[PDB]
Amino acid sequence: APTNHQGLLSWVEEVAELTQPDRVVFTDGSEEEFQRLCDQLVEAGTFIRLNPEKHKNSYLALSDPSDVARVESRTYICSAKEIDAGPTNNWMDPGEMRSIMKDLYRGCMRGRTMYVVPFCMGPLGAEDPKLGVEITDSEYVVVSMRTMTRMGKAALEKMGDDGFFVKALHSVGAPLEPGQKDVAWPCSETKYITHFPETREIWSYGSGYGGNALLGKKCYSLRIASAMAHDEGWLAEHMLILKLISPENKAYYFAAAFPSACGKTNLAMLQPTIPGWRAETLGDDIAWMRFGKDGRLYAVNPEFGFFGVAPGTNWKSNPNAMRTIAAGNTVFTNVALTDDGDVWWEGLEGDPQHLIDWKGNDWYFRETETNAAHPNSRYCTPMSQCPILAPEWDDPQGVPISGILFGGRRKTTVPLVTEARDWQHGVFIGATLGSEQTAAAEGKVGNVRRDPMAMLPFLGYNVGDYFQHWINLGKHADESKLPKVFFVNWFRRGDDGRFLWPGFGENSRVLKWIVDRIEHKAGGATTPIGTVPAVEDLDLDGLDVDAADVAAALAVDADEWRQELPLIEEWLQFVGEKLPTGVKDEFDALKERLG
Ligand SMILES: Nc1nc2c(ncn2[C@@H]2O[C@H](COP(=O)(O)OP(=O)(O)O)[C@@H](O)[C@H]2O)c(=O)[nH]1
Ligand SMILES: [Mn+2]
Ligand SMILES: [Zn+2]
Repeated sequence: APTNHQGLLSWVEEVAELTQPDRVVFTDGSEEEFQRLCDQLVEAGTFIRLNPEKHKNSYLALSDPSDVARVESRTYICSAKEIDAGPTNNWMDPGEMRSIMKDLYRGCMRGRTMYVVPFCMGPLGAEDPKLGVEITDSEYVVVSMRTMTRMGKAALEKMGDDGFFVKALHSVGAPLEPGQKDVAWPCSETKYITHFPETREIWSYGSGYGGNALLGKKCYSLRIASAMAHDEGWLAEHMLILKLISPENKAYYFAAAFPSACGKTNLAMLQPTIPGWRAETLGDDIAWMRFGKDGRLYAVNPEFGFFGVAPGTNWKSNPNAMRTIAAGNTVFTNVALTDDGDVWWEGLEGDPQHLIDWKGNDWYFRETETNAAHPNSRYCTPMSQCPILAPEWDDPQGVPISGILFGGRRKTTVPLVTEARDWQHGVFIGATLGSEQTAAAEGKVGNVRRDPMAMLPFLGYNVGDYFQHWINLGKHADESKLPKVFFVNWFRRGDDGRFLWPGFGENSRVLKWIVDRIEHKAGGATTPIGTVPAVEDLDLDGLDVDAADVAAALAVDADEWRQELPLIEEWLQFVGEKLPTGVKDEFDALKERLG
C-alpha cells in the first residue's frame, strides 16, 4: 500500500477481515488504471465499449432493473438521538443499525476484489480539503468515482500520516462462492444507505447504483457535509452555481436550490437571450459556501464531474450538455443502444426504428410499450469537458455569491420572481419552499410537497436546527455582504393551463432584474410576500409574450396566499419542537401582512 497513514491502513485491515475479499487494491486515479478498469468492466459484461468514432473512450452499462428503484425508506441518518435526525429523516439507533449492517457485511466481499478509493471533495489547493476514502467491491463505482471526484494519488498524499477523512464503506452485497459465475450487475435485495454523522461515516450496502454507491454524490456532499457545515460555520447545499456576465463584462455569481426535476440543469446551462449577456457554469447540483476574509459568502463545487439525467437531453434542449458528452470519456447507465453502436434515449434527436433497450431487449418504433432508455437514466462525464465551464471552477477560494435563489413547481400562487425583505425572511422562504411533485410509493396527486431549501431528502441533521443554522450565519455576518435571497417560479399556469412565462433562456430576463436589484437600479413593489417587480421593471424587449401573461405571472393575490397559509402552518408543525422562533416570527409577519 502506497501510504503510511496508519489509521487508514488499520481501517482497511479491519474492514477486509470482516468482508473477506480475495484481495485489496488501492487506486491511484491514473489514466492507465482507468483504461485497465474499463477493460475489466467490458470483460465482465458490466460495460460495453461504445463505437470509438462517435464516442472517444465511452461506455454503456445496464443495471439490474431492481437496482434503479428509489430507496428513500432504506436511507438512514443514525445519530445517537432520534431528535438529531428529525422528522425529515429516517432514524434508527446506531447500535441497532451496526448490528444489522455488520451481519450483512460479514463475508460479503467473498470472491471479489476490494478497492480502496481515496478522493478529494473540492479543489486540491484548498486549505482544509475535505477528504474521503471509499472502500467498495464495485469496479463500476471506482470508474465513476474517478470522474465524479478528484480520485487517487493526490488525495492520498493530501491525507498525510494522520489527516482526517470520511470513512465510506460500500458493498454490492453479493458474495461469490468458489464455483459461482458472477453477473454483469451484482446487487442485493437488502439495501441500506446509512450515515453516522458524529463520526462522519457512510455505510452503504446492497446497491451498486448512482447516489447509493457513488458515495461522494449525495452521501458525502450533502448528508455528511451538512452536518460538518453545521458544526463548522458554513453551508453544504443542493445548489447550482451560475456565472452571469453583463454586456459591460461584470460577473455575477448565483447559487440556486431547486428540487430534482425543477430546472437546476437548465439554469446552470443558461444561454441568455438578451444581447451582450453571457453565462458560464461552475456546477448544477452541489454548492459548498463559506465566508471569506471579504465577509462575503464564497461557493465551491465539491464535485469533479456531471451525473446528469439523459432522457430529455438533446442538441436543442441542451447543446452544452451534448458537447460535454461528445468529447467522450463518458459512462452512460441504462440508456439504449442503436444499430450502429451509438447511445439513444427518449427526447434525443433521430428516429431509430429499432433499438436495444436498457434491459437488453429489442425495442421497436411505435410498437414497444416501454421506454427504450430508463426514464431516469444517467450520463457520468468530466466537468472539464463542458464548453461553458467558468475558468474559476477549480479555484479553491470559490466565487462570491451575489444572490441565492429558491424555487419549485407551482401552478398557482407563487410569482415569477420575488426578492426577500432581508436575510431572515430569505430563510423563511427557503424553509417553506413548495413544489407540486410526488412519487410512486407516495401517491398523493395534486399535493404541494414542502422541500426546504431543496434539501428534504438530504439533510444530515434536524431540519429545525438547520433553519436555525441558516439564521445564525446571517445574524453574525455583515448584512451588506450577505447574498440577497430571491424566490422564483417558472411554472405558473394560466386558466387554460399554458405556462404564463416561457422560461428556459428567457429566465435570463429574471436574472437581469436580480442583477439590477443588486446594482440598485430596478424598481419593485412591496407586497405581503416580498418585493415583486411590475412588468415594466423587467426587460421584455425582443420577447414575443403577452404583457397580460407576464402581469399574471407576477401577481400576488391575497386570497391565493390566505389559502396557502394552512399548508405552511401544518408544514411548520411537522418541523416539530426544533422549529426556530425566527421562522415562526416570519410566518406570523406574513399572516399579518395578508390580514
Ligand atoms: N416550463 C419550464 N420548464 C422547465 C424550465 N426549466 C426546466 N424545465 C423542465 O423541467 C424538467 C427538469 O429540468 P432539469 O433542468 O433537468 O431539472 P433538474 O432535475 O433540477 O436538473 C425538464 O423537463 C425541463 O424541460 C423552465 O424554465 N420552464
Ligand atoms: Mn439535473
Ligand atoms: Zn440533485
